[PDB]
Order: sequence, then C-alpha cells, then structure tokens
Amino acid sequence: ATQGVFTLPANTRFGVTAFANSAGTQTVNVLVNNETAATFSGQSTNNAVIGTQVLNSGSSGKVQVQVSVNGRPSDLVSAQVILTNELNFALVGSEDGTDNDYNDAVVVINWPLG
Amino acid sequence: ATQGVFTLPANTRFGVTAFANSAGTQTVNVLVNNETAATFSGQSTNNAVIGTQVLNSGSSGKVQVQVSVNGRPSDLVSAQVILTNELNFALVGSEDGTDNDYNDAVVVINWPLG
Amino acid sequence: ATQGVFTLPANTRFGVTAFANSAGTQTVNVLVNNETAATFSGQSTNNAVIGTQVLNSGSSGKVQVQVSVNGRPSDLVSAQVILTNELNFALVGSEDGTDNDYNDAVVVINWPLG
Amino acid sequence: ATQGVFTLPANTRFGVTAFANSAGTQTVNVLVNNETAATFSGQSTNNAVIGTQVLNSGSSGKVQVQVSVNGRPSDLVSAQVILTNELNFALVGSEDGTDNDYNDAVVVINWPLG
Ligand SMILES: CO[C@@H]1O[C@@H](C)[C@@H](O)[C@@H](O)[C@@H]1O
Ligand SMILES: CO[C@@H]1O[C@@H](C)[C@@H](O)[C@@H](O)[C@@H]1O
Ligand SMILES: CO[C@@H]1O[C@@H](C)[C@@H](O)[C@@H](O)[C@@H]1O
Ligand SMILES: CO[C@@H]1O[C@@H](C)[C@@H](O)[C@@H](O)[C@@H]1O
Ligand SMILES: [Ca+2]
Ligand SMILES: [Ca+2]
Ligand SMILES: [Ca+2]
Ligand SMILES: [Ca+2]
Ligand SMILES: [Ca+2]
Ligand SMILES: [Ca+2]
Ligand SMILES: [Ca+2]
Ligand SMILES: [Ca+2]
Repeated sequence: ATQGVFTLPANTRFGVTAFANSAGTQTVNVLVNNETAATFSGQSTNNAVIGTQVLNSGSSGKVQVQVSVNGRPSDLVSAQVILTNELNFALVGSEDGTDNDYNDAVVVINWPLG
Repeated sequence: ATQGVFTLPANTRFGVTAFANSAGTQTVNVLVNNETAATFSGQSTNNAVIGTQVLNSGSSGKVQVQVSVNGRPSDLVSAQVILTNELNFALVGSEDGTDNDYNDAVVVINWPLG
Repeated sequence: ATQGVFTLPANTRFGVTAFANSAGTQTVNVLVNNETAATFSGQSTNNAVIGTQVLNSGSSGKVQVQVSVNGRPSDLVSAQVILTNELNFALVGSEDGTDNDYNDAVVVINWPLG
Repeated sequence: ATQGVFTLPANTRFGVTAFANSAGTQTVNVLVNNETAATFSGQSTNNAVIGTQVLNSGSSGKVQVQVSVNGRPSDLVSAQVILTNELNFALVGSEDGTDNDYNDAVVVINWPLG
C-alpha cells in the first residue's frame, strides 16, 4: 500500500519534524501538492532532530514524505491518529537497511498549530 | 481515564520532544518511575521545539508526561501507536485553557532508537 | 477531554460493532447528528459481539458513542486511526468498574464500506 | 514493510473479528505461532461479520493475519493502537482489487478480554 501520503484539511498550517537513528545519512523531503516544501538531512544514532518546520497544506491538502540515504529511497511505514476528535498526528517510519527497526528516519507531522 | 502514562520496555532508550502552541509558557516534565528525568519550557504559537532529549525507561519501564502552565496542571490526551510491529510512538496533547485544541504543549515519545 | 465523539465524512456509510467484557450488562447507544441511531445490550466476559450495524453519517457526520450500565454512564476512552490515507477506524473503550481495563464495552467504527 | 503481524503478550486471550466489503469471497486466516488458529470465509458489500472468535496468543505471542481472494493473497495494511496504556487494538485492512479502499476484508483484534 502507498505510505507517507496524507490528506490534511486544506489551507492548514502544520508542523513537520524529522529524527535520525541510523549509521546512514538521512535525507527527508516533504512535498506539498507535489512541490518540495522542506528538505532535512543529518546523521545520528541518537534521535537527532535533523529538521523541524512550519508548512501549509495549501489548496489540495496533500502532503507526502519521502526518505532517502545517499540517493537510495527508503521503504516507508505510516499512519495518522486523531485524539479527542481534534489533535492530529501523521507518522512515518523508514528503513534503509536489513534490521527492520523502521526508525532510520522518523517523521512526525502535527496539526492544528497556534 | 489516566492519560500521559506509558509502559515502555524496561531499560530502553527513548526520545522525547515537546512543541508549544499557546500564548502561555508551557512546562513539560517527563518522569521515569515517578521521578523527573527531563524538564522543558518555552513559549510559542508556531509549534517551536521547546525541548528534546534521550532518556532511559529504567528498571520499571514507567514513563509519564506532565504539563503545567502558570502553576496549574494541564489536562492531557494521549495514545500509543505501533507501526510494522516495531516502531513505537507515545503521543500527548495538553490543554491549558478554554478552546480545547489540546495542542498547547504537544509531546512525542519515540522508540526504539539507534 | 471529550471522548467517544467523532467527525466522519458527510453522507457516508459506516459500520459500528460493540463487544462486551464485563460482569455487568452493557448498553451501547450510537448517536448520529444527536439522534439515537442504534442500540445494543448484553452481558459477556468473552468478547461477545452484542451488536453490529451499518449506519449513514448523514449531513453532519457527527457520531457519538455512549455506554451505560443500567442507566449509569461509563467513562470512555477513544481515538481515530487512518491507514494508507483511506481506511478509517474510530475506537472506543469504556470502564464501568474499578479495575481499569477499559474493555467493559469496546466499540469499533469503520469506514468506508462497500 | 511487513503488515498484519502483531506481538501480543504470551498466553493471553484476544478477540478477532473480520468484516467483508467486496464482491469477492474473502478468506481470512489467523496464525498463532505460525499455525492456523482460525479461518473465516464469506462475502458481503455491507460490512457483514464473516467471523468472530476468541483465541489464545500462546508461547511466543506472535499473531499473523493473512487475507486471500480466489486463492490470491491480498495486500495488507495494519497498525496497533493502545488507549490509556491498557486497551489494545490490532487493525488490518486488505485490498483484493484496483480501487484501493483496503476495506475488502477488515480485521480487528482486541485485548485484554474479560
Ligand atoms: C547499517 O544499518 C543502519 O545503521 C544502524 C546503526 C542501525 O540504525 C540500522 O537500523 C540502520 O539501518
Ligand atoms: C490563552 O489561550 C492559549 O493561547 C492561545 C494563543 C491559544 O493557543 C490557546 O489554545 C491557548 O490555550
Ligand atoms: C465487576 O467488574 C466488571 O466485570 C469483571 C468480570 C471485569 O470484566 C471488570 O473489568 C468489570 O469492570
Ligand atoms: C471488484 O472490486 C471488489 O468488490 C467491489 C464491490 C469493491 O468492494 C472493491 O473495493 C473490491 O475490491
Ligand atoms: Ca534500520
Ligand atoms: Ca536504526
Ligand atoms: Ca488551548
Ligand atoms: Ca493552542
Ligand atoms: Ca473494567
Ligand atoms: Ca472487563
Ligand atoms: Ca477494494
Ligand atoms: Ca471494498
């Protein structure tokens, strides 16, 4: 199944934050309506916050997360969870190797802000 | 029901990261077996990261998040999500006021780490 | 925070299914747009499906689950999860007693159907 | 990533319930310790319950859900959610065709039971 793609409410500010847990250098791209809106990169095995940014879901609400390591696309897992019918989290994990921890880059999207 | 309380695997490293979205200064306390292990503070209405840290769940595995604003504990919502039977998120929102966005302080706990 | 209230897409069919795991008879009421749309009752300590039904979310999309034992409201917990940006589950647990399993009645709402 | 595999606590009862939303006949297999523990087959486009059973998780606690239609394995999506640090849901969707609803068979696993 497709993973790392989320439909947000249109024209809504959201946070996106990436964490690294791998020997490999992670590169995370965040697309909004297929336009590159953010790119984060770094290397840590201790959960470094390689990037955090406020974006806007725009007219389409379509947000996609992609992760690669020195050009190789990582396999993704994802889900969205809503608390008290209001508070939204869109979650991504990614695997760059063979141990299947899916934590090599972790991406958390949250809304609403403010 | 109790919120913001999570049983992690014993003696396991985890990340904890807090974001703020309130006019008020948020204080986030992370407790491991009922003892404060990290404290973050800050004020933002733009989802700023007010802290991030790596902790160990210790011999009991018991982790709790508490949030307070202007000397007053905030109400919490929370849940845990597991993706591909491996990647764990413990998610918390908090409400300090009247509007019920539960985003005043947003706290993300993730494990395993690298 | 409010629990057991979900916003579904308008004019969409959904399933609602209730399970019982308590010494006490559970009553589950499902409201759509503030009108009772389904009701199930039963006692089981073995996860009986005390009712399952297909409903339409109508113009509002507002769906509320209430659980009671002989007229006494149970405390609820709830969340919504979305898989592959398409498959939705709204989840409710309830506690009628002192042991805090929140499984006394468990309610699952799923959409889309068909 | 692997989907439909969940680690439950050892020697613990859980409920499994399958719903169908497809023109095709769905076959849902539940494997406990890599051996078939339940099988459900049926057809509905109205979310009918094609099986519901209580099972034990056994020594390893490893539970796997597989879905097929006309003998051809369906693609799966899944996740696990925990409410109030106690109430567990393991959730599976499956796609037998081209429309990507992942509702063709929907499987809900819940624990603890009464
Ligand atoms: C070489 O493998 C990569 O780096 C290791 C230190 C681990 O984080 C592993 O999950 C990751 O895939
Ligand atoms: C005074 O109210 C607090 O600050 C505002 C700017 C909002 O973020 C609100 O949710 C928060 O409770
Ligand atoms: C009297 O307690 C009720 O019935 C028991 C058999 C348990 O299922 C318990 O969770 C429930 O609250
Ligand atoms: C022919 O396609 C199958 O049956 C239809 C009635 C739909 O439920 C569709 O999702 C399913 O994959
Ligand atoms: Ca890895
Ligand atoms: Ca890793
Ligand atoms: Ca608020
Ligand atoms: Ca706020
Ligand atoms: Ca109980
Ligand atoms: Ca019970
Ligand atoms: Ca389908
Ligand atoms: Ca279908």
